[PDB]
Amino acid sequence: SDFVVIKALEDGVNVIGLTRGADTRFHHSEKLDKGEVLIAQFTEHTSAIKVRGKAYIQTRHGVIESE
Amino acid sequence: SDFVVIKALEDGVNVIGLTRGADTRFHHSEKLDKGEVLIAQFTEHTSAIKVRGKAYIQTRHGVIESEG
Amino acid sequence: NSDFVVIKALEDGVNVIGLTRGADTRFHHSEKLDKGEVLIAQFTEHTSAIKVRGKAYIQTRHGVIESEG
Amino acid sequence: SDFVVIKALEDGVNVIGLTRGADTRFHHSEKLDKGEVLIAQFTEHTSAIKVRGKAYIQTRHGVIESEG
Amino acid sequence: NSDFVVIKALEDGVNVIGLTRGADTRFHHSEKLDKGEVLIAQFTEHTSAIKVRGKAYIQTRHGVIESEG
Amino acid sequence: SDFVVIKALEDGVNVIGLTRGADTRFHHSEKLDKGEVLIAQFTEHTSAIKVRGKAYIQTRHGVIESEGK
Amino acid sequence: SDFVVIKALEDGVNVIGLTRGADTRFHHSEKLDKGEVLIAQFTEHTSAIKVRGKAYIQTRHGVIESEG
Amino acid sequence: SDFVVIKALEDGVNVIGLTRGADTRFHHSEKLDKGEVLIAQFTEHTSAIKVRGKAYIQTRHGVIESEG
Amino acid sequence: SDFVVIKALEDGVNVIGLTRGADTRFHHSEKLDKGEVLIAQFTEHTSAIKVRGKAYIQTRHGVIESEG
Amino acid sequence: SDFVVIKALEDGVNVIGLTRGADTRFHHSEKLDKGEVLIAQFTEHTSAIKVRGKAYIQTRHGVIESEGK
Amino acid sequence: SDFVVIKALEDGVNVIGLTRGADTRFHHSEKLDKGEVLIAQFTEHTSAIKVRGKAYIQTRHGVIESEG
Ligand SMILES: N[C@@H](Cc1c[nH]c2ccccc12)C(=O)O
Ligand SMILES: N[C@@H](Cc1c[nH]c2ccccc12)C(=O)O
Ligand SMILES: N[C@@H](Cc1c[nH]c2ccccc12)C(=O)O
Ligand SMILES: N[C@@H](Cc1c[nH]c2ccccc12)C(=O)O
Ligand SMILES: N[C@@H](Cc1c[nH]c2ccccc12)C(=O)O
Ligand SMILES: N[C@@H](Cc1c[nH]c2ccccc12)C(=O)O
Ligand SMILES: N[C@@H](Cc1c[nH]c2ccccc12)C(=O)O
Ligand SMILES: N[C@@H](Cc1c[nH]c2ccccc12)C(=O)O
Ligand SMILES: N[C@@H](Cc1c[nH]c2ccccc12)C(=O)O
Ligand SMILES: N[C@@H](Cc1c[nH]c2ccccc12)C(=O)O
Ligand SMILES: N[C@@H](Cc1c[nH]c2ccccc12)C(=O)O
Repeated sequence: SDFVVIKALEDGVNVIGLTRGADTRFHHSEKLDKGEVLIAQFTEHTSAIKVRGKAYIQTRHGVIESE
Repeated sequence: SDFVVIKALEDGVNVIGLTRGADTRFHHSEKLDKGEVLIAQFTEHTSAIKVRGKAYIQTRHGVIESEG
Repeated sequence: NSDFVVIKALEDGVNVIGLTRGADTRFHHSEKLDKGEVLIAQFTEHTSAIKVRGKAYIQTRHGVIESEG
Repeated sequence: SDFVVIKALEDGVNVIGLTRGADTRFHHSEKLDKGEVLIAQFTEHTSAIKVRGKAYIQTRHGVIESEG
Repeated sequence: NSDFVVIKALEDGVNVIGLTRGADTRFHHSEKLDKGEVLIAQFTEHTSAIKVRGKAYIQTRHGVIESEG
Repeated sequence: SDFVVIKALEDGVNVIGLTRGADTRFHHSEKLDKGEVLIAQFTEHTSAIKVRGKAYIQTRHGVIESEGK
Repeated sequence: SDFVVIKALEDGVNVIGLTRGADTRFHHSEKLDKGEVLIAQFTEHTSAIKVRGKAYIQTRHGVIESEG
Repeated sequence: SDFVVIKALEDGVNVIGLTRGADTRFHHSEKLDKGEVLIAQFTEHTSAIKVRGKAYIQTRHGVIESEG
Repeated sequence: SDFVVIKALEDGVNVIGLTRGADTRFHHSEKLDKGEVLIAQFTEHTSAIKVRGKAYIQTRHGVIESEG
Repeated sequence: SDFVVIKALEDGVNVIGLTRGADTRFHHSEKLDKGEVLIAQFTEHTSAIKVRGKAYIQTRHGVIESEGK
Repeated sequence: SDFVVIKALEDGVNVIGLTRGADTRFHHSEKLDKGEVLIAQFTEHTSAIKVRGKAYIQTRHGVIESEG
């Protein structure tokens, strides 16, 4: 199953997981401080991922940056 | 399953999931504020995704941009 | 796990039309896009062909093609 | 499962689906007007596709053009 | 999910002949193409070999080849 | 499943299927005259293919030529 | 299943496994000292990994560096 | 499933199929005259193939040439 | 499964397997003397591998070096 | 399943298949003379292959050459 | 399933299988003299392979050389 790499470029970045299934809501928000990296898969419980805050992101489709 | 990356280039962008199945309707709209990124899969419940508003989108077939 | 098509409307009133899978072929849904909206649409248990009408920039795994209104 | 892209270069381009199975005949003809695009899969019901008329065609093996 | 061949007729009366899969081998269908028409034909449960007669431009996963009439 | 493309470069080329299994024998010989093309799979019944006669051959390993008699 | 390579560039780097499932929490934190390498899979129990401290990281998507 | 192409560069090239299983011996020998081509798979009954005589051979790992 | 290559660049390099499962602990420590090479899979019992000591390592993701 | 290509570069080359399982021993030694090519798979019964004698070898990882005593 | 190629560069090189399973111990040591080549899979019984002595090694990750 595929994954996303997120590197926080500032304190307070949120990596938020969205529920798989008929309904869509946030079930977890992981806080990243500056320089921390999270590598996060899609899973049985998480079919969409939202990033809030400034971070460097890598996926299979290349690099993108949130602000 | 494939996924799409959507980065909102202005406030109020909507990423809209359309129902899988014989019926087609919107089941969810995720609102993105400028500079937020959403990485969203195709799923048992979502077989088409629509984006409204200004955004930079990546998929397996490359970059495309939506404009508001 | 199926393939998908990206459609970006280059004018108002673009229609992305889904054709039914199976022995019966007909249109079952027509999605209206206005200028600059994007639809990323899979082939599905219900949709085995997709017709685009109106001016649009389309990406498939075979590359770019453009429809003209 | 594979698909063919068909872009009509004139009115009345006919995309013809041939039946899968021991018998071969057409079971559907989808006409396209100039500039419309049809992205059609091979399926449980369609194992060969014929294009009549002027059309620009993409498949996994590259581009080909039909002449009407 | 089988492979498919692309056949473009370069003259009228090209024949794309499907041969039967299985222990026995015979022609089960000849699809006749006129000049400029394109047939995209899979290998299937019933067709394990395809013969082209007449002048045609052909694409398969191993490249381009041309039949001559 | 893999296939081979055979284009006859003279009359009377044979494309010969050998039986799959513990027994090996020819079960079919498809005659090609000049300019005809056969695109033939490996199958539940054919696990080896012999070409006799002058032909241009494509497989997934590239181009090979058989030389006639 | 995919894996991530982490080389500690300073002492006390923490590679933290997050639980797979409805619940998300840290179930393990592996401490690496300077110059140690950990190569770590996604698994039945671990569906996200977090690195804290200065490290050089390789994944399928290329190289990235965490900072302390 | 993999296959080899064998082109005979002289008369009487011998393509030898070795039996798959705990035992090894040849179960079939197909002779090729000069210029003939055999395209042969690995199968339930053949798990090694030997070529005797001058032949031009292609496999997934490139070209090799047997000499008589 | 994926495997890692580890070449000891000094004596007493440790290639340590961490248990797969809810619990994470060392189950095995393989000591390599200078110049020895260990080629080691991920497996039913081992879902993370830690290298301590100076070594040259190859993974699908490319080269990395652990240092003493 | 993977296979290795072995071309003998002198008489008397041996390609030795080692048994798959907890037990490791030689179950078969195929003797090759100069110029002959063996294309051998890994199998239910053979999980390692040893080559003794001068030979030119191809595998998915590239060319390697065995040298005889 | 993958394999590794080992060419011995001097006499008495040892290619050592380590047991798959909860337990890790040797199980078999194949001695290669100079110039001999062994091509060995990962298997139900072997999940790690050690090379001791001077040898040229190829894996899917490239060339590496052990030193005695
Ligand atoms: N609960 C939704 C979440 C989702 C995934 N991808 C989306 C795309 C758009 C909107 C919502 C979603 C689902 O599993 O289908
Ligand atoms: N409910 C439709 C939604 C859909 C997916 N792709 C489409 C293409 C065109 C029109 C509708 C669609 C389906 O699951 O098949
Ligand atoms: N209902 C038809 C639709 C179709 C798909 N590809 C086509 C090509 C030509 C004509 C019809 C089709 C099918 O599922 O087979
Ligand atoms: N009914 C035929 C259609 C077909 C597919 N490919 C062909 C090639 C030649 C002739 C007919 C065909 C089949 O399913 O096999
Ligand atoms: N009925 C034969 C047709 C065939 C396929 N490939 C061939 C190659 C040679 C001769 C015959 C064939 C089969 O299914 O096997
Ligand atoms: N009956 C043999 C035919 C064959 C395939 N590949 C071969 C290679 C050599 C000799 C015979 C063969 C089989 O199916 O195994
Ligand atoms: N017992 C843990 C080991 C592990 C794998 N990857 C990790 C990443 C971080 C922390 C622990 C791990 C598991 O199988 O999941
Ligand atoms: N327990 C969560 C952990 C997780 C994986 N990826 C995520 C992305 C965002 C938030 C949480 C996660 C899950 O398996 O789904
Ligand atoms: N009967 C043997 C034939 C064989 C395949 N590859 C080999 C390599 C070496 C020696 C014999 C073999 C087997 O199926 O395993
Ligand atoms: N019987 C052993 C053969 C073997 C394969 N790979 C090896 C590597 C080293 C030593 C022995 C082996 C096994 O199947 O596992
Ligand atoms: N018996 C161990 C062998 C092993 C494979 N990879 C390793 C890495 C480190 C330590 C031991 C191992 C296992 O099957 O898991």
